[PDB]
Amino acid sequence: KDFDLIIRNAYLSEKDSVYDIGIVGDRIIKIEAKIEGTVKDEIDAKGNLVSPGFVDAHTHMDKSFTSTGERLPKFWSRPYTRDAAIEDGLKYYKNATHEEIKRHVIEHAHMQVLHGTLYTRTHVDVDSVAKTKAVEAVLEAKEELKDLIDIQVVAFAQSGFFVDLESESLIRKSLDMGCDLVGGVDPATRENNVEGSLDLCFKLAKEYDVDIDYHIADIGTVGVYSINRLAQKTIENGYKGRVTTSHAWCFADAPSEWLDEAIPLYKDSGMKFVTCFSSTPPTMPVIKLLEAGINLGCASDNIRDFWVPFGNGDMVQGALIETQRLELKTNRDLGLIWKMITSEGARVLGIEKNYGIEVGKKADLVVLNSLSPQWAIIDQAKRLCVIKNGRIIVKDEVIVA
Amino acid sequence: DFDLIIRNAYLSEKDSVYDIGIVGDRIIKIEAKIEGTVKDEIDAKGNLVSPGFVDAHTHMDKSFTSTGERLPKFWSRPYTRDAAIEDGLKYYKNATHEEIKRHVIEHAHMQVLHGTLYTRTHVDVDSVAKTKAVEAVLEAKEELKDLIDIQVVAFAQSGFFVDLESESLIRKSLDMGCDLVGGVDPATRENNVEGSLDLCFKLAKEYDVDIDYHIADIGTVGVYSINRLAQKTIENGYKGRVTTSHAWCFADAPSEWLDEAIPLYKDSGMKFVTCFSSTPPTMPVIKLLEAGINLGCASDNIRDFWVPFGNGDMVQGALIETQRLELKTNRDLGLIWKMITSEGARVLGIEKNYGIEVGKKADLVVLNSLSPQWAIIDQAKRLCVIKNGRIIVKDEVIVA
Ligand SMILES: [Cl-]
Ligand SMILES: [Cl-]
Ligand SMILES: [Zn+2]
Ligand SMILES: [Zn+2]
Repeated sequence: KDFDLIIRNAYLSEKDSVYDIGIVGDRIIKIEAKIEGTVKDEIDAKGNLVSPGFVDAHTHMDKSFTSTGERLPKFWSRPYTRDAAIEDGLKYYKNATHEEIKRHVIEHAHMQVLHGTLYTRTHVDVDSVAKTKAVEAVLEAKEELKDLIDIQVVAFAQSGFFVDLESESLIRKSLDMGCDLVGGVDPATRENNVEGSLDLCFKLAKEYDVDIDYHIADIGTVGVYSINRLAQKTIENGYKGRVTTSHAWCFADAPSEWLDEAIPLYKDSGMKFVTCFSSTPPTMPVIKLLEAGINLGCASDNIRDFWVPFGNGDMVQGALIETQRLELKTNRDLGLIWKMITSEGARVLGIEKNYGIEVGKKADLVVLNSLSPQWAIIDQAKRLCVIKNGRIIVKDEVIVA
Repeated sequence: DFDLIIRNAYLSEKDSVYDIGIVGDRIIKIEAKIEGTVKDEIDAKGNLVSPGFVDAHTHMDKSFTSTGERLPKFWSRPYTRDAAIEDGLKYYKNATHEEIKRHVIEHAHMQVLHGTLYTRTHVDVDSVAKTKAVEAVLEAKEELKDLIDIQVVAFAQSGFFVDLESESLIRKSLDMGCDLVGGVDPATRENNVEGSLDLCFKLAKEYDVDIDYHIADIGTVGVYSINRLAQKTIENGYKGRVTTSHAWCFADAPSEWLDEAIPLYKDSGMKFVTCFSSTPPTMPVIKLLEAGINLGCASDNIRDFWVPFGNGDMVQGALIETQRLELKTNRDLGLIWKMITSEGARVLGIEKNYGIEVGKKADLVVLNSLSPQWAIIDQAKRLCVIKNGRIIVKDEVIVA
């Protein structure tokens, strides 16, 4: 048969028209208004949007769903602070077993693929209590999940390199076990040492030739200062394009001139950013960042744990959440958010060359029940079909892999 | 014996699981186990059963006018009140009775699918819509009465002192049977705060109806406008009969302005509605509720030239509010749940017949989640909706 799979009547946003999509193995082979030829399996999109797989650029699969199990969410009789949530992890990771972490990771993944997410980058706690236990469970589950979702794994020193002094050796080990990236947390208010926390991160990154994804959630000028130091060291170390800053809440409350002055530094350093829809500050200058050409992806962050009680692993729900946080309504703006959950996330992850609905690219696709990006955000219809490596893995809200 | 029993229903106010027995349109028995079987039963399977959600502010008449193309119509340009007013005037020129009616019913069906059984809609009354939109809404309201209770506000969307035909058209609308009267922005729309408000109260007293005013003006001008409204509420003997919609101004006005006004609002019995399509992120929602202010919640417009969004789903709206307002604790999520239920009931005036208690209306929603908190978080679809003791929704289908 000429194609292994054809998608019929697929509206493609980037072309603003309806096409048949022909697939062989794990690749898109043909995109034509009508495809002639024999074919093994077919899906009719019926004039609706077909999209590349959504990118969830920042998750914590390892400690997800730990809030579940009772009538009320566990942990949430008290308000969120970073330091208190760090203490809850340490206590949780004391008795947590390999298999239950694994189970949580797989559950998290299944929930994501059900919503059309086919690429994620997760961080995993590495500290003196979790040790490499959580890393091992994640890497193992990642192996089992490879026909459903691509996972990048950040060795994440959640307690601080200069607070928990066992962090440096545990991370080295985690990187040797095969984690893809390295990152720490809040150089200023967590580490109390900006130059040293950052220099150490770059040293470890260069030793194992891995990219970097840093949690910088500190607000105000202290946050912008921290990100500036990071971007400057990015250049000094020859790591242009290899560094991501997660959160960057500080862009919301720091004076706007601080960001205006830093933008050229961010472009020069190839600095990439991820805003999580469970925390994007309402005054975050998201539109402004994108119009200035900054690479800004989007993400669930934590899901149903002791940091964040929320989460459905659904980036289309997350897109709606961002329109509301940021008070957007125009079709153009809703389109920029759609880019955030797709092609911007691809760039953050480094996979842009194989990403998109174009001849030659990976047959990783989502058939939606809505007419357009805008309409999908608005109506929140469930996914009709999910396709990974040219194979149907989701149909009718069931994982059929 | 019972016309209907709901089995294994978790009830939040009691924090326990119960069977619920219903006869006609009333709840008759709430017991841990109800002895005997009946023809019509629903098993909630340990999940939350809730009173019907209240969507305290909608515009059913002009809903879904954005639909019909690949991209939402109207939204190639940004929102301003005045521009959206002009779009309505143009839309209402050629709009027919039946098309408005169709939109109203569609809106209602969408709402009941999500467990909303009570709504208050505003309907445009001005020199182009005239009473055409009122007539279509009232008619559809009559057809929908087995699905959802509707209150209808005669709403002078263009301004009493801007469109001078408004006063007579509203009087007519009220005589046709609209339940409430309201205007818009006494300051930046009417350019006359004392007169726009005094006229609204005159019309209200002529027809003995309650009031629901759109005050979206920001800052001190908004708070000042609401203060004048609350003060006239007292002067006119209308304590408890006045609702202020939006009140965005509580978000940006200095906090001391609100602190000083709160006793006035309590004295006047002022009621408020925040719409989840616009609640400002710094709106002091929690603070209002802890001070004992009655604050309901609402979709506002749905897929029109004011708001492109909307699914008429208050549980989705509750999630939206947690994100706008940055709430996470179980207590705070519980206050939002109150906003979409019992607070809305109070705004609408129906609290005596509202709740899952013996004696109250058998208007209920069987959810697929364990608790208010878990429902907000997981957004599971509704299992069953019951209105006047009859099943009207099952497995996402309207079965009435
Ligand atoms: Cl330093
Ligand atoms: Cl005045
Ligand atoms: Zn994180
Ligand atoms: Zn309104």
